[PDB]
Amino acid sequence: QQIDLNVTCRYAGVFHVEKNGRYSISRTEAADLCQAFNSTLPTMDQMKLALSKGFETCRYGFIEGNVVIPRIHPNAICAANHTGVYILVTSNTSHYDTYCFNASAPPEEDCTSVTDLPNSFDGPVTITIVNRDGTRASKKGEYRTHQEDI
Ligand SMILES: CCN1CCc2c(N)cccc2C1
Repeated sequence: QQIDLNVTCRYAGVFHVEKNGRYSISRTEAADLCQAFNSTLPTMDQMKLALSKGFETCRYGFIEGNVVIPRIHPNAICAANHTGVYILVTSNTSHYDTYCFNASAPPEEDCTSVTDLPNSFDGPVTITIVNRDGTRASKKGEYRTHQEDI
């Protein structure tokens, strides 16, 4: 009963979250997960400002409307040498990572550690926030509000 949530630096309030280091989040769960961080799924605009603040990943994730990978440096194995916000057009499958957006975040680069999931509710799961620099916060809770995701 244990979930790792892997989080990135927030850029203009937009961060990256992987569940258990693999693509295993539905669109419904993307909403619930972000809402546990007191966040909403980003709009394209919020993501485009996130990107200009110096944000990139090598992983597909949900935003408001699409599944995307933000890209600064052209790389062959990430979104296929594309730069800017790369939109996934064709895919058989539903589960990816997610992006979230906290409006309370600093306006640019925020590479401080995330030490809480301030709005998770009561549950039996161990939920471990896992940071890029390795630091951890664990709490017993739940965030999934749709049974089809549990
Ligand atoms: C699998 C690549 N991801 C990269 C993202 C990430 C983060 N953000 C935090 C901890 C581990 C990881 C690993």
